[PDB]
Amino acid sequence: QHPSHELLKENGFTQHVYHKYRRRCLNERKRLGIGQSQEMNTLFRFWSFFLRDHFNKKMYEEFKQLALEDAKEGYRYGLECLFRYYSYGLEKKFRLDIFKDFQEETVKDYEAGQLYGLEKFWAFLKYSKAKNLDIDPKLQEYLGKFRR
Repeated sequence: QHPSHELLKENGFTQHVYHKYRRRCLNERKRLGIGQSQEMNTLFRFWSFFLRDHFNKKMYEEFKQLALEDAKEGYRYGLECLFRYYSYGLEKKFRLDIFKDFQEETVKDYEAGQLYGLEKFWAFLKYSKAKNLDIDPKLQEYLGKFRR
């Protein structure tokens, strides 16, 4: 019934439903402020899941853009949703360009004093042939400090 639900259903995504829904969410974030819109939070979660099966560059880029913006103000749900999209999405369908973004956002997250991104990056890499790809050498040191 709520757009998030019917847009995620099988064969239930329509451009028309989605676009009104999106603007409503962005309007509410503008109206109420960063971190204060629960509707915004639902959009982050929608993007997180939907992009796994139905990638769209434009949607993906906004998702990332808004996530980083919110996180800079200390509101992290968006970025958390982003790291789950990277970690879970890449294990399902790997994409080189997205993997490079995952490395980029993980290093920044780590250098900002957080471990959420690094753990998600390790959870994916540990079990993937992606570990044999060219990894940011700084990220590789950060992953070294992950011994148990």
